[PDB]
Amino acid sequence: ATPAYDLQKRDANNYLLTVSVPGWKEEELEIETVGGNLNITGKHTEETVEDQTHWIYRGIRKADFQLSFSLPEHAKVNNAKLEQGLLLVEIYQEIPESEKPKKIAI
Amino acid sequence: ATPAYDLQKRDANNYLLTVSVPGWKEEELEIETVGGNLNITGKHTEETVEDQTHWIYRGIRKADFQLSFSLPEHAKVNNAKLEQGLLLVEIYQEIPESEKPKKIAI
Amino acid sequence: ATPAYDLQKRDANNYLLTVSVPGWKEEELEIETVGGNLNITGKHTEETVEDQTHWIYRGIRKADFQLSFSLPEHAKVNNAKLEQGLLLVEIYQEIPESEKPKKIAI
Amino acid sequence: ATPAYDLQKRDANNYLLTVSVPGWKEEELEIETVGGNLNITGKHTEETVEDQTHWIYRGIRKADFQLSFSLPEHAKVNNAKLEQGLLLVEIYQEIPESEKPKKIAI
Amino acid sequence: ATPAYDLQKRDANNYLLTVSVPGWKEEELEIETVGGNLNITGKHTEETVEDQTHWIYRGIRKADFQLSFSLPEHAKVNNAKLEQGLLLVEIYQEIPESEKPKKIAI
Amino acid sequence: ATPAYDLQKRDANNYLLTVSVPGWKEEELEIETVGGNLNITGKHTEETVEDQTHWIYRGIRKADFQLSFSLPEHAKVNNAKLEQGLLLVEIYQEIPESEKPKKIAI
Amino acid sequence: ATPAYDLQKRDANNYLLTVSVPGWKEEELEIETVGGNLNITGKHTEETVEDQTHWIYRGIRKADFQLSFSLPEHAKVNNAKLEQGLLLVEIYQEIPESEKPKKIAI
Amino acid sequence: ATPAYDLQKRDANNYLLTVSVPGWKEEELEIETVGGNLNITGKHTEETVEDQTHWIYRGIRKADFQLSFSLPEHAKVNNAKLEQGLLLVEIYQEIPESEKPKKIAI
Amino acid sequence: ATPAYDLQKRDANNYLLTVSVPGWKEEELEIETVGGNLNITGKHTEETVEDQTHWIYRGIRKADFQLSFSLPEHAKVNNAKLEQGLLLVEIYQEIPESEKPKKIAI
Amino acid sequence: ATPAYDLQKRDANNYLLTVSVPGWKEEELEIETVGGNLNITGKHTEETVEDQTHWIYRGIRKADFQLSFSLPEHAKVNNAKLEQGLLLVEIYQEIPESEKPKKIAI
Amino acid sequence: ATPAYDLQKRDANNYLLTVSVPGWKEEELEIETVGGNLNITGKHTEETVEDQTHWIYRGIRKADFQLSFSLPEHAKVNNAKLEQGLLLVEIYQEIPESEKPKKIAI
Amino acid sequence: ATPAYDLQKRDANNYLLTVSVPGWKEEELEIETVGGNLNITGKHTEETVEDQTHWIYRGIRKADFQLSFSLPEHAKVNNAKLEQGLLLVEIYQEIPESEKPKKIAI
Amino acid sequence: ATPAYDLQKRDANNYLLTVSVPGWKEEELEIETVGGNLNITGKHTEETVEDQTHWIYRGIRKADFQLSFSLPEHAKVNNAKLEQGLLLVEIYQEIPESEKPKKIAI
Amino acid sequence: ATPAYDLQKRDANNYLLTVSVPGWKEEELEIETVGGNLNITGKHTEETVEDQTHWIYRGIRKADFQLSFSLPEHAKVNNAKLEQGLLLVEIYQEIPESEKPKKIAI
Amino acid sequence: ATPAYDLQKRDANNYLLTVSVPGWKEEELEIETVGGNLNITGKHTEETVEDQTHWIYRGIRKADFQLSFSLPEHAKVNNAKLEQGLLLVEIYQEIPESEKPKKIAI
Amino acid sequence: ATPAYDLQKRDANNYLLTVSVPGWKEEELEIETVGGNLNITGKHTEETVEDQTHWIYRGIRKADFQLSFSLPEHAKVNNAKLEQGLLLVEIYQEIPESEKPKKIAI
Amino acid sequence: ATPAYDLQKRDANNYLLTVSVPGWKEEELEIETVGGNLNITGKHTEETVEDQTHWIYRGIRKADFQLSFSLPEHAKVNNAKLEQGLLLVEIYQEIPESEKPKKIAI
Amino acid sequence: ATPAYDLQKRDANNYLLTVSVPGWKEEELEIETVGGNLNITGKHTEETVEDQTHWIYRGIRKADFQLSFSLPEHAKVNNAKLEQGLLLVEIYQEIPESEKPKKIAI
Amino acid sequence: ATPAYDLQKRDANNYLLTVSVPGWKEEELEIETVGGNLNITGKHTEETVEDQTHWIYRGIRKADFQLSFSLPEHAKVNNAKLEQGLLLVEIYQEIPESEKPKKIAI
Repeated sequence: ATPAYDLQKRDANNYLLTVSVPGWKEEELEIETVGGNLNITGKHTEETVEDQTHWIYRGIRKADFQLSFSLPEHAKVNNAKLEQGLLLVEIYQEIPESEKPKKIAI
Repeated sequence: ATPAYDLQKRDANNYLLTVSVPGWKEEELEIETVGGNLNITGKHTEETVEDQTHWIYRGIRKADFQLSFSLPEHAKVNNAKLEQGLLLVEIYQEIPESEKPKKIAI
Repeated sequence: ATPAYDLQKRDANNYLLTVSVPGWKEEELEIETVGGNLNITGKHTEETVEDQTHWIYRGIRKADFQLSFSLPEHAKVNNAKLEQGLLLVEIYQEIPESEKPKKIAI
Repeated sequence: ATPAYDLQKRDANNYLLTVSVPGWKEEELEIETVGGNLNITGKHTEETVEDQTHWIYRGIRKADFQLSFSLPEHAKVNNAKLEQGLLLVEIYQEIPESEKPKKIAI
Repeated sequence: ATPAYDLQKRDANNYLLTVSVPGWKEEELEIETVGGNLNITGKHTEETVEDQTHWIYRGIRKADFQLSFSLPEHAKVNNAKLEQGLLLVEIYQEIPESEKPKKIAI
Repeated sequence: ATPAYDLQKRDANNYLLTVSVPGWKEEELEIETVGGNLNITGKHTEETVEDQTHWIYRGIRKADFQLSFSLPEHAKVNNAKLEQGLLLVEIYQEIPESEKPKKIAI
Repeated sequence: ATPAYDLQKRDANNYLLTVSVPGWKEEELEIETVGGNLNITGKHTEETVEDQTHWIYRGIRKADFQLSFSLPEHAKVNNAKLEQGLLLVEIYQEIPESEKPKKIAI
Repeated sequence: ATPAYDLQKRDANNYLLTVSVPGWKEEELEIETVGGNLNITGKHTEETVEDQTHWIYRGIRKADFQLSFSLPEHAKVNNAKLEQGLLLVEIYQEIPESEKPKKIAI
Repeated sequence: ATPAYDLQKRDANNYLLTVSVPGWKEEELEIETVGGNLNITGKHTEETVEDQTHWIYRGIRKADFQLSFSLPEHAKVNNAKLEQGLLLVEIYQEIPESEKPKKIAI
Repeated sequence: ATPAYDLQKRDANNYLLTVSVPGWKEEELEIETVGGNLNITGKHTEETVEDQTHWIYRGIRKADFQLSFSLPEHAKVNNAKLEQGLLLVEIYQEIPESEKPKKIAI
Repeated sequence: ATPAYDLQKRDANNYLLTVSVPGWKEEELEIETVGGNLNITGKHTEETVEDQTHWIYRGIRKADFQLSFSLPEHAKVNNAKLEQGLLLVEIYQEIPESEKPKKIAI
Repeated sequence: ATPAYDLQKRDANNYLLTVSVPGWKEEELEIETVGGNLNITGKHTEETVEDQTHWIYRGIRKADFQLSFSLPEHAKVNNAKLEQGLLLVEIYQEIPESEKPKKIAI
Repeated sequence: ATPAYDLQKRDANNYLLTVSVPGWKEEELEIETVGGNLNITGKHTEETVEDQTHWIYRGIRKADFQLSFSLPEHAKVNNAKLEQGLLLVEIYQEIPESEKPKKIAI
Repeated sequence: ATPAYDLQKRDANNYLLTVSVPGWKEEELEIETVGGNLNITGKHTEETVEDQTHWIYRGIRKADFQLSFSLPEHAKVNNAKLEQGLLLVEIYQEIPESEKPKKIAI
Repeated sequence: ATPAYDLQKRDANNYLLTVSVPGWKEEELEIETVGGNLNITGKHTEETVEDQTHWIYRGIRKADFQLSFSLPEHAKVNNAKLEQGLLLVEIYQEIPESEKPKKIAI
Repeated sequence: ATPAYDLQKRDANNYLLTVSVPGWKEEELEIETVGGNLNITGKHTEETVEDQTHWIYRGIRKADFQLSFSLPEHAKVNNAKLEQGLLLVEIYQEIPESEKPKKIAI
Repeated sequence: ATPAYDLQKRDANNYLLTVSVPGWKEEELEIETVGGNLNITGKHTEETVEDQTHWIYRGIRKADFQLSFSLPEHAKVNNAKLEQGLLLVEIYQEIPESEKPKKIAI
Repeated sequence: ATPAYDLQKRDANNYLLTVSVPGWKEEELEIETVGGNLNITGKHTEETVEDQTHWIYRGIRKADFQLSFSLPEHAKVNNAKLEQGLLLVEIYQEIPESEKPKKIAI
Repeated sequence: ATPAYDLQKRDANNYLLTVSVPGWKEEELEIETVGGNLNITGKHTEETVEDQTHWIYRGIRKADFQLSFSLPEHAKVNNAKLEQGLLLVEIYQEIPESEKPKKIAI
C-alpha cells in the first residue's frame, strides 16, 4: 500500500511532486538524492502496543515505504514543505536551449 | 471516492474518530449535529481550471462529500483537531450507571 | 409497478415527500397515519370497459397501491397538495435538542 | 430516460396522444409542426443547484427531450390540454372517402 | 393465439383471404374498412359458466382478436362467406395499366 | 400436424368429442368402430396442383390422418354433427349400476 | 396447489383416505362416485372483497379443486367425517377369496 | 416442515393470526407469552409405531415445532379459537394517541 | 441385435406379422403360444469353427433371440410361411360385435 | 437396500422366485396373500446394541422390508423353502385351455 | 438404408459375397459386369399404395439401390444363388503363378 | 437454390439485370409485368426420370422458381436477350425533370 | 472506411451536410443529383509509387468512395464549399404548408 | 478461530452461556460489562519459545480473542465457573410483566 | 469459386461432362489432354475498367480456373459443344472385354 | 462382483469373519492358509445349460472368486460354519502381553 | 466430529499426547491398551432430553468416539491427567541403544 | 478520440509529420518545443450551445488534446503548413557524419 | 522451501547424502540420530536488522528446517564434510548375507 502521489510541471524548469502522508512526521521522513535518482522514504520509527480492545475499527493504513524516481540530468531541488498532510517538493532543472514554441505556415 | 477513516474508543464513555483529509482547508470543512446524528460534510469551496497538459500525473483524489452516523443518547462533542492532514474528533458520553468489568466463581 | 417518489429535508424539522401520480384524482387517493407509520394509498375506484379496438398503443401504466413509511416520533404533517401531477406532502417534527453545528480545533 | 406515452384513436378521423409529464410547467414545454411531422420538445427552463445532502432520495427523473412522429396528410391539431400532470393531445383528420365497415355473404 | 390464415391472388384484380374460425358465428364477427386498412375482428359475445367438472380435456382454444392489413389503393371487397368453418373474403382492385406479360430477344 | 380436439363429458353415461376441421368436406371424412375402439380417419379425397406464385401465403395446414381411442364397454355412438367447421361426436353409455354422489358423517 | 393427502389400509377390506382441508366447510365439499371412480371436489362458494389494506401477510392458500381416484371393483364407502380440519373417508371392499397368509418349508 | 400462516390486521389496535393446524389436538398445543414476545409451540404428545406396509402413501406431515414473534408494547391476547383445523389468534392493542387518517390541500 | 419386424391388419379379424430372418432355417425356428402370449424363438443349433483366415469381412449379424407379444383374447393363428427370407404369420380373432363404421349428421 | 431376487418360470403353469436372504431367521420372515397379490415382508424381530469399536468393518446390510407383486388369477402357492440362505418360492397355475406351441407352412 | 453384406474368400483364386435381401424378388434384381467392376443394382419393380392405417408398424425397410466394386483382373463369376432371402455370389480367379505358403530357417 | 443475379444501371433512366440461367430453354421461361412489379418465373416444363446409376455426379442444380421486384413508375421494358446461358434484361425510364450533377463553391 | 459526416437543419427549408475530407482536392470530388437522390463521390485520380522505404508510419487512410442519400421532394442545393478540410453542402426545400408551432389548453 | 459457544434459557429471568476454553487459565480470561454489552476476552499472557523440534504434530489451536454480545436491559450476572474446560456464565434479568402462558377457545 | 459440373455415363464406352459457364466465350476456353489427364481451362482474356458507379449490385461471380481429371486409358473425346451456357463434352473409351451383365441361380 | 463381508473382534484373541454366500455349497468352497495369509476361495464346480427361455428375470449374481487377507502372527483358526447362507469363521491369536486397559490422573 | 489433538515428543524415549475434551467427565472416558496399540474411547454415559426451545444456540458438539494408534515396542504409559478440560497422556520408551546426535568432518 | 496521423521521412536528416485536423482553426492550435520534445496541443477556443434537435446526426468528433514526441538532438523545425484540413510539419536534422549506404563482397 | 538433496549408493554398505546449503555455517547445522531415524536440522542462529534500503534485489532464500529420514537397521555414519557449499554425509551398514549377483541358464 503506497501513499497517493501527483506530478505537475510549473515550467520547463520545474517539477512539483505532491504526496499524501497523513500522520507522517518530521522525524519519520527521510529523502536522498543518489545517482540522478530521488528516493523518498517513510519509516514508522517504532511500534506501540496497540490495544485491539481499545479500537473497534480502522480504515486508514500506513506502511513503511520507499519511492524511487529517475531524475533528468541535471536536477536541483527547490523546497519541500509538509502542510495539511501534504508533502510538496519543488524541483528545478532546464536549458535544453529550447523553451521556444513557434510556427504558422501555408 | 470516500476517505479512509479510523474510530478509536478510549473508554466506556468515550470514542475517537480519525479521518484522513490531505489538502483540505478548514475553510472547506463543515460539521453538523442533527437528531443525535453526526454529519461530516466536506466541501471544496471552489475549483480552478488546470491544464492537464501541465499536470503529468494525478493519483490524488478531490471530491465534495457527506458522512452520517447515528449516535446513541446522550452525545456531546469534545474536540475536533486537524493536524498534518488528519481530523481527530473527540466524543465523550455514557450513563447507564454500569461500568462493572469483573467476576469468576466455581 | 409503483409511482416515482423523492424525499427532501427542508430542515431538521422538515421532511417533504414528492410522488408522481399522473391521472390520479381527489377521490382516488386516501392516506392514513397509524402507529407512527404513514400510509399513502391509491385506488382506481372502478373499471370502464376499455375498447381495445379504440386504443392502438399504451405506454403509461397505473396500478392500485399502498406505500408505508415508518415515521420518527413524534411527527406532524403540514400540507399535501396535488399540482401538476405531483403529490407534495409536508411533514414536521423536531427538537432532539441538537440543531447545532459547531467546532474547530488544533 | 423518456416519458411513458399512450395513444388513443377515437375514430377513423381522430386519434389522441396521452403523455405523462409530472412537475412540468407549460413554460417548460414547446411543440412544433414541421412537414406533416409533430415534434414535442420538453425543455427544463433552468436548474437550481440543490445540495444532495438535503435530498435523501431521488426516484423521480428530470430531463430535456424531443419526440418525433410523421403524420399522414392532412393533419390538424385540435387541442392539447394539461391536467394533473398529463398532456392530452387531440388530433383529427382523414378523407379517403371510405369509412365503410360492413359485409357478409354465402 | 391467432386463427390460421392464407392469401391467394385470383388475378391482378383479386386477393382472396381464407381464415379458419371454427365455432365462430354470424354475430361474433365484425369487420371494418378504415383508412385503406381492413380490420377483421372477433369477439366472444359473452361468458358462460363452464363447469370444469363437466369437461376433462380441451385442446381447442379461441380468443377475441383483431387482424389489420394495409390495403393497396384503391380496393374493393367482393364477397365474404362463412362455410365449413372457413371465412372466405373476396377483394377487388386493379389497373396499374400493366397486366401485360411479354418478351423474347436474342 | 394434427387437429386440436376437445372432449366434454355431459354425464356418467355420456361424453362429447369436439374436433376442429375447417375446409373439410364430409366427403373427405370417414369414421370406424372396431373392437370397442373409435378410429377417426380424415382423407383429403384429391389434390389440385396450385401454383405457389398465385399463393402468396399459407398459414393453414391440410393433411390426411387417423386418430384412435379405446372405449370401455359397452359403447354406442349417438350423433356426429358438423357445423361451421366443427365435428361434435355424441357418445352415450354406462351401467355399473352405481351413480351415487353423496355422504358426510362425524 | 392441492391439499395434503394420505392412504392407509385398515385391512384387505379397508382403505382410509385422510385429506387436510383447513377452512373447508360442510357446504364447500361435494363428492361423487362415478364409473368405479371416486371424485372429491372442493369449491369456494363465492368471493368476498378482501381488503388488501386489511391483511399484511398470508402464507395459507386454498384453491378450488377436484381429486379423482380409480376404485377397485366393487367398492363401498363406510363413513366420511370432517374433524380437526381433517377429512377422513372410510371405504370397504374385499373377498378375492384370499386373505390367507401362510407358509414354511425346507 | 413449518405450517403455513396468515396474519390479518383488523384495525390500528388489532391484528389476527391464522394458522393451519390439521390433525392437531388442543392437548398437543402450548402457547407462551414471554417478554412481549409470543411463542407458539406445537408438541405431538406421543407417537405410535405404524407399520409402513399398512400405510401406502403419506403426503401429510407431522412435526413438533416452535414459532417466535416480538410484539410491540403493550400487548394483550383476546382469544385463540380452533375450528375445523385452524387456529385464529386475536391480538388487540395500541395507544400512541394517534389514529388520524386525513388531509389534502393546494 | 433383433431381426426387422412389421405388423399389418388385414381386417378386424386379422393380424399379419412379417419378420426378416435371412439364413434362418426350418429347424432353427420354434414358436410357442402360452398364456395369451405368442413367442417366436430363434436358435443357432450349433457352432462351426469359423476360419477368421477364411473371411476378410462380415457385415451381416445373426443372434439367437426370443420375441414375445401379448395377444388379445381369444386369438387363433392361420398360417406361417418362410419364403424369400421372410417369416409371414397369419393370425385370426374378432367379434367385439362392432365391425360397423357409420355416421353423418347436421 | 433391497435384496437381489431371481424369478424362474418352469412352465406355462409355473414360475419360481429366488431370493437371497442371508442371516435371516424364519422367525424374522412373514408372507401374505392379499387380492391375488403376494407381499413378502421381512422383519428383523429385534436388534442388539453392538459397540462399533468391537466391529471393525461392515459390508453386510440388515433392514426390514416389504415386496409386492400382482399375480394373475388364479394363483396358488406350492412351497417356499429356505436353504443355505436362499428362499425358493414355488408358484403353480394357469388355465386358458391353450398351451399349443406349433406351426409352419408355405 | 443399405443392406448388410458379408464377403468370404474360399481360396487364393476364389472369394464369396453374402448379401441379405429379404422380400426381394429375382424379378426385382439386376447385376452388371462393367470394366472389371461389379455393380449390383436392386430395383423394386413397382409399389402399391398401402394405407398406413392398416399398417400399425414398420421396422422393415424397402429401397432401390446400387453397389460397386472394382475387381482385379481377370474376373469371372461362377454362380449367384438366392436362398431363404440371401444372395450368395461365387467369384473365382487368379494367376500370378504364386500360391506358396511356406518357410522357416535359423 | 436461387440463381445468382447482377443488376447494372447504365444511366439515370436505365438499369440492366443480368441473370445466370444455364441449361434453360426459352420454352422453360415466363416473365410477367403486374402493378409496376416485375415477376420472373422459371418453369422447367417437364422432367425425365434418370437412373442415378447412370449419373455418377451432380453439382448442377435444376428448380422451378419465381422472383419479384417493385419497380418505380413509370416503367417500360426494352429487351430481354438470352445468350450463352445469360439473360440480360433492359429497363429504361425516369422523368423527375432533374439529372443535374454539378456544383462547388467557397 | 468512410469519411466522418454530420447533418444539421438550419430550418424546415434547410439541410446542411458536413463531411471530413482531408487531402481531398477540387478535381477529386464529383457529385450528382439523380432520381431524387444525392450522390457524393470521391476518387483518387491516380497512383504514385509510394516508397515504403520513405515512410515509417501512416495512421491516416483515404479510400475512393460514394455516398448516396435519398432526398425529399422537391429539393434544391444552395452551396458547397471546401474549407479547412471540410465539405459543407447547403440544401433547400420546404413548404408542407406547416411551419407553424402552436398550442396551449386546459 | 473462535472457541465453541452455546446459549440456553433457564427461564425468562435466565440466560446461560457455555464456552469451550481448553488450556485457558484464571489469569488468562478477563470480562467486562460496558454499555449494556458483555465482553468476554481471552489473552495468552506471553510467548514461550516453542521448539518445533520438540513437537511433531498439533491439531489444537488457541488464539487471543474478544466476544461481544448485546445484553437486554437491565441485566445482572449470577456466576461464572470454569470447570472441565468449560466456562459457564449465569445471567439474570426479567419482569416484562408477562411470564404468563395462557389460552384455549372455540 | 468453381463452375458447377456433372458427369453421366451414356454407356461403358461413354462419359459426358456438363459444366455451367455463363458468359464464357469461344476465345475464353482452352482445353488440353496431357498424360492421360484432361484439363479444362478458363481465362478472362483481359480487364475492363468497371465503373463501380455504374453497377449497384452483382451476385454473379466468374474467375479464371483450371480443372484436371484423370482419364482411364485409353480415352478418346467425341465432341464439345457450348450451348445455352452449357459446356457439353463427349468422351469415348471401352472394351474391358466385359460389357456383359448376366446371372440367376438357385 | 464380490460377496458381502464383515469383521468383528470378540476379544484381543479373536477375529470373526462373516461372509454372505447364498447358494454356496460344501464342495464349492475351499480355503487355504499360506504364508501368514488366509485365502477364501469360491468355485462354481461346473456349468449347466441354462435355458434363457426358462428364466425371465435374474437379479442375483454369483461369481467364482478368491479373497486374501494378511493375518497377524501368529494366528489360529477356531471354527468355520455355514448356516443360513452365512460363512462364519472364528480366528484366534493373542498375547502382546498387553490386554490391560488402565489409568486416571490429575 | 472428532476432537482436535496435539502430540508432543519430549525426548527419544518419550512423547506426550494433548487432547481437547471440554465438558467430559472422567466417568465418560475409557482407555485401552491392546497389541501395542492405544485405543482412546469416549463414551457419553447417558443423555437427557433437552427442549430445543429452551436452547437458543448450540455451537458445541457432543459425541461418543474411538481413536486408534499403533505404538512401536515396547510401550508403557506414564500418566494421563485431565486439567481444565484437557487430557495430557504421558508415553515413555525406547531402547535401540542409540541416541547419538553428533558429527562433522572435512 | 485522437486524430489519425502519418509520419514521412524524406531523408536521413529529415522527416515529415502529417496530421488530419478538419474544422480546426489556426486560432485553435498551439505547438511547443520543450527539451528536444515536440508537443502539439489542440485547443478548441470556445464552444457554442447547439440544440441537438436542430442536429439530426453527428459522426464528426471535436475535442481538445495534447500529443508528445521525444526528438533526438539536435532538432530544428522547418515549416508547419495547414492546407485543406491537413497539418504538414517539416523536421530537418542529423549529423553523425555517416550517411553511407553501400557495400557487397565475396 | 527446502534445500536441494541427492542420495547415491557407493555399495550395499553405503549411502551418501548430498545437500546444498549455501551460506550455512558450522554453528548453524546440527544433526541427530534417534530411533533409527536421521535428522538434519538447520537454524539461523539470529536475526540482523536488514536494511531493505540497502538491498534492491534478493533471489536467494534460506529458511530454518529439519529433514527426517528412516534409516535401515543397523546403520553407521562414516563422515560429514561441508565443502563448496555442499553437505556430504557418508553412511555405512550392510550384511544381509547377500551381496552376490549371479545366474545364467537355458
